Amino acid sequence: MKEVTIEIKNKTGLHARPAALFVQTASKFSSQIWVEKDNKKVNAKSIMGIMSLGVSQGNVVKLSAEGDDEEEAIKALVDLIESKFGE
Amino acid sequence: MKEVTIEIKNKTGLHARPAALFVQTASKFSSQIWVEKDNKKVNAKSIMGIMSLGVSQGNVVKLSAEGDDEEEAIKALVDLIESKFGE
Repeated sequence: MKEVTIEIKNKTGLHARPAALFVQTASKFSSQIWVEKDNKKVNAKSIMGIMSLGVSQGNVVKLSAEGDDEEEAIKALVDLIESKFGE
Repeated sequence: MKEVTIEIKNKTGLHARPAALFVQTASKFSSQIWVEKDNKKVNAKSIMGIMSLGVSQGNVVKLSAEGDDEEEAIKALVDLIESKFGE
């Protein structure tokens, strides 16, 4: 075994909540969901894609859903987004 | 189908790189890896756990690995951490 206690010194530590509550909400649904930023489409239920979209404060993205609950699911993400996630 | 183009207004947009390059490095290995912050253990290869550890700049965590490459794998995470991920 190999072990180290180390200090996290980068700005946002390991903060990733946004993509967190997002993917959590997006995941609660059966509707397939996508997030498109500048012609880059990614699965809204995948934290990786979200993180890879490099979406920052100020970015406009296209949120799409298609499924038996596509309406309630976008209302969510959108509502979640609109609160600033908290902030 | 339901679609909305919306602006991302929260601070860090959807920025989650840290947990990103971390889990990416941690995932490249066979050694099982853990991240323990204040007696909270989580799989270093799981972005969810990382994000849930609520690790911020300044936090000390315990990094452990156990496997055929446990040595090279901690050197990684540690080296990755030590650069501030970039910053």
